[PDB]
Amino acid sequence: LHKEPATLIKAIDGDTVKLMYKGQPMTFRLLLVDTPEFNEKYGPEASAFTKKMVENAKKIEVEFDKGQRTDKYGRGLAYIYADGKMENEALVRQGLAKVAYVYKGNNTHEQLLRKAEAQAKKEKLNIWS
Ligand SMILES: Cc1cn([C@H]2C[C@H](OP(=O)(O)O)[C@@H](COP(=O)(O)O)O2)c(=O)[nH]c1=O
Ligand SMILES: [Ca+2]
Repeated sequence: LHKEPATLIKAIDGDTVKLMYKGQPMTFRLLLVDTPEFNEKYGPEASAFTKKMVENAKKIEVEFDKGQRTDKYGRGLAYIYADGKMENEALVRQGLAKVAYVYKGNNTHEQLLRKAEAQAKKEKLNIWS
């Protein structure tokens, strides 16, 4: 997989973000995770977390997996890095997301995320509390 540039357009919620990619605005959905919706429990915390992460970053990158790059809503499907740190993994590690939506052929970082989920769960963090 390879990291590609993008710039923040705007934070949306825990697992979506509006970024500029190849010079075009796109809503991105974070691969392999599910944050609560803003209205659900930990929804606000997930949203705040991703927002702080992207807004504080000097360098945002997107990394597409092997399979489909856009979902049925036209959202880009990627791993998103903030100053080299993977937001998808960070959310799971903090118990602010679950590993979810693992579809064959877009699952490169599946095991990395499940390991983070196991740690979050051990620590009874947030959603696991
Ligand atoms: C993460 C991801 C979501 N989706 C679609 C599946 C779900 O369909 P449905 O909308 O029909 O439930 C939806 C969940 O996204 P959200 O968790 O953002 O709602 O997004 C994909 O198709 N591929 C993916 O990789
Ligand atoms: Ca969600």
